[PDB]
Amino acid sequence: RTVARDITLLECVGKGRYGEVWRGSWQGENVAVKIFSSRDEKSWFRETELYNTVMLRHENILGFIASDMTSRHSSTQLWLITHYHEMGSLYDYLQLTTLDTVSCLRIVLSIASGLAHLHIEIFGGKPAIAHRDLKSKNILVKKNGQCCIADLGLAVMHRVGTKRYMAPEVLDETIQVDCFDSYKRVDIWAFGLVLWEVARRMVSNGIVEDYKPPFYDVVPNDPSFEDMRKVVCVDQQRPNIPNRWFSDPTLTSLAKLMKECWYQNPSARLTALRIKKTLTKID
Amino acid sequence: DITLLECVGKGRYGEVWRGSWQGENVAVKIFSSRDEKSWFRETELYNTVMLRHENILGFIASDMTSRHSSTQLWLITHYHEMGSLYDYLQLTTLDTVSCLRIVLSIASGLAHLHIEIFGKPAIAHRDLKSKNILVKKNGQCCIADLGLAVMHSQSTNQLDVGNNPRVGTKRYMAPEVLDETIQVDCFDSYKRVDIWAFGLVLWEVARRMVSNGIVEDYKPPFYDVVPNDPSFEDMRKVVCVDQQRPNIPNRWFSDPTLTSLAKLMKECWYQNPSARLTALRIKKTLTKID
Ligand SMILES: COc1cc(-c2cncc(-c3ccc(C4CCN(C)CC4)cc3)c2C)cc(OC)c1OC
Ligand SMILES: COc1cc(-c2cncc(-c3ccc(C4CCN(C)CC4)cc3)c2C)cc(OC)c1OC
Ligand SMILES: COc1cc(-c2cncc(-c3ccc(C4CCN(C)CC4)cc3)c2C)cc(OC)c1OC
Ligand SMILES: COc1cc(-c2cncc(-c3ccc(C4CCN(C)CC4)cc3)c2C)cc(OC)c1OC
Repeated sequence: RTVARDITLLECVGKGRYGEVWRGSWQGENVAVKIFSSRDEKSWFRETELYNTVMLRHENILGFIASDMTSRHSSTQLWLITHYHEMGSLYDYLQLTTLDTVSCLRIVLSIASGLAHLHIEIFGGKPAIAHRDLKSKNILVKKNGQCCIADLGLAVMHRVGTKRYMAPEVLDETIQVDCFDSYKRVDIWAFGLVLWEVARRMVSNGIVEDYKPPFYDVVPNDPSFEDMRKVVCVDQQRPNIPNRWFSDPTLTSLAKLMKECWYQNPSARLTALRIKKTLTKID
Repeated sequence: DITLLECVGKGRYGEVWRGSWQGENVAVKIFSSRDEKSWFRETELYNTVMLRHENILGFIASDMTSRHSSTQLWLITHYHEMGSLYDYLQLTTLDTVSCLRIVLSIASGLAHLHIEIFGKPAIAHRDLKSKNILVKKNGQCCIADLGLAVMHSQSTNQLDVGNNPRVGTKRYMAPEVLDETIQVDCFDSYKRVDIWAFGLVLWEVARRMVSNGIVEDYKPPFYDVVPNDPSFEDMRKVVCVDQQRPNIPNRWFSDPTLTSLAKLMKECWYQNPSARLTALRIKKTLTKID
C-alpha cells in the first residue's frame, strides 16, 4: 500500500530556544509541527514515551498525530506533529481580546477539565499525569471557545518548569519529590496564576485590566530563580485582586478560587476536580 | 511516498516489509502493540549519530502515528535483499575467506557497540542471534534489532538498562540469564551475555564452512538436546543443569581455520562470565586467523 508521509511546512508560528513550531499541511489538512532543538531533545523523548504508554484523547488536550525521528548526515531531526489551532495560544489571545462572563468561564473550565483529565488515574485507562510546565503559552484556544493544554515534554506519570510559574515548594526546594501528589499541587499553583491572567481580561461594569503576566509588578523580565524565591517564598506575595472584581459575582468567585490554588501549604490547595465542580456552580 | 511492496517477515514482534522510498529499497518494520517498549528503546538507540557503522543496520526514520485509539509504530532502515544470516546459511556453504569475512564483520559490529566513543555510549545488544544479523552484497554482515539494548557512559558513571519486559531469544541465553543470577546493575554483565551469544553464532557459521570436502547441515544452537520451540526452562535444563555446550565436529580439527574458530567459540562459553573474551579480543583474533 502507499504511505503518503510528506508534510509540507507552510509558515513558522513560533521560534525559541525549544526549536520552532510550523503550520504544515498533510492530505489537504492543517497540522502543527514542532521541530526540536538539540538543546531540548529530552522533551521530544518524554512526550513520545508518554504517548507510547497511553494514547491520550481528550477535547482539552492538544491532539497527538505523530512523533518522527529522521536520520540526517550529522544530526537527528525530531518532530512532534499535532492538531493545529489557528487562534494560537491563550497568552497570544489575551493580549488584544477581552472576555465576557460566558467566554471567561468556558476558557477556565476547559483548562480545568484538561488538567483533571491528566491528573486522575483511570483503571482498566491511563496513569495519573502531572504537566509540570502549565502556563498561558502552553494552552491553545479552539474556535469553539474551549482551550486545550499543550507540551507534555516535562510531564510525569504515576528542563525545569518556567520560573515565573513555579510554586513556593519548587523555589525553596521543599517539594516532596517521592510523592506524586506533590506534582499535581505544583500544577494547581500554576493553574491559579493562569486563572488570574484570564480573569483580568473579563470585562465588568465597563472595566478591564490590561494583559500582564503573573508577578509583572514585582520581578523583572526573565526573572531569576532567586527573584522568584524572594517574592513567592520569603515575602509570600500573591497576585493583586483589583477592587473592581468585588462588584462582579463571577470575578468575586474566581478570586476565591485562585486564592485556594495559592496556599503556601501544597496539601491545602484545591484539586482539579474540586476546581471543576466550583466552576460549574458559577453563573 | 513510502510504497510497501512485499512482506518479508511476520511474527509475534510485528512484521517487516520491503518498500520503495525516494527510489531506493527500504525495510519497514511495523511493531506489534505487545512490543511497543522495543520500538521506543530502538528509537533511543538510533538517536545516536555515532552509532552509524558498516556492520550495524542503518537507520532512516522512526515513527509513532495515531488517530483515535490506534497507534502504529514504524522503524525504516536500509534493506538487505540477501536476508538474515540465519536465512543465508540454510542454503549456502562457505569457503575459508567467506566464513572469516562474515564472522570478522559481526565481531567488528559488536566491538563497535561495546566500546564507548567520547559521542556513542558503550552498548550491549542482549538479543544477538543469526536472525538479527543481515548479509550484505559485499560479504560482510550488519547487526540489527536494538530494542533490548543497554547503554553505559564511563565518563558520567551512568547505566541505562531501559524499560522493556522483553527477554532475549531463549535458545541464545547465557547460563547467568537462564538461572537469573546475572548482576542486573553491572554493564559488563550485559557485554558478557553478548559474547556467549556471539560464540553460538560463530558455531552456526563454522558448521557451514567446507573443509576436506565435508560440511555440516545448518542447525540452530542446541538443536540436538532441546524440544522444538524450546521454553526458558528447556534451555535452563541443558545449559545450566546439564552444562551442555555445542559439540565441535571432529572434522574441524583437520582444518587450521576451524581449529582456531573452535578455540575461540569455547572462550565465549565459560560458565564464569568474567573468563569470556572481549569483543575487541575476538575481533583481533579473527583479524589474525586465515
Ligand atoms: C511512517 O510515517 C508516517 C506515516 C503516516 C501514515 C500515512 N498513511 C497511512 C498511515 C497508516 C495508518 C494506519 C495503518 C494501519 C491500517 C490498519 N492495519 C491493520 C494496521 C496499519 C496503515 C497506514 C500512516 C501512519 C503519516 C505520517 O505523517 C502524517 C508519517 O510521518 C510521521
Ligand atoms: C505550545 O506548544 C505547542 C503549540 C503548538 C501549536 C498548535 N496549534 C497552533 C499553534 C499556533 C498557530 C498559529 C499562531 C499564530 C499565527 C497567526 N497569528 C499570529 C495568530 C496565531 C500561533 C500558534 C501552535 C504553536 C504545537 C505544538 O507542537 C506541535 C506545541 O508544542 C507541544
Ligand atoms: C496518524 O494520523 C492519521 C492517520 C490516518 C490514517 C491513514 N490511513 C489509515 C488509517 C487507519 C485505518 C484503519 C485502522 C484500523 C485499526 C484496527 N481495525 C482493523 C480498525 C481500523 C487504523 C488506522 C489512518 C487512521 C488518517 C488521519 O487523518 C484522516 C490521520 O490524522 C492526521
Ligand atoms: C532483524 O531485524 C530487522 C531486519 C530487517 C531487514 C532488513 N533487510 C532485509 C530483511 C530481510 C529481507 C528478506 C528476507 C528473506 C530471507 C528468507 N526468505 C528468502 C524470505 C525472506 C529476510 C530478511 C530484513 C528482515 C529490518 C528491520 O527493521 C526495519 C529489522 O528490525 C530492526
